[PDB]
Amino acid sequence: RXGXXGGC
Repeated sequence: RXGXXGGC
Protein backbone atom coordinates (compact mmCIF):
# COMPACT_ATOMS: atom_id res chain seq x y z
CA ARG A 1 0.00 0.00 0.00
CA UNK A 2 2.45 2.90 -1.14
CA GLY A 3 5.02 2.23 1.74
CA UNK A 4 2.36 1.80 4.58
CA UNK A 5 -0.91 3.81 3.93
CA GLY A 6 -2.89 3.58 7.28
CA GLY A 7 -6.35 4.95 5.97
CA CYS A 8 -7.54 4.93 2.27
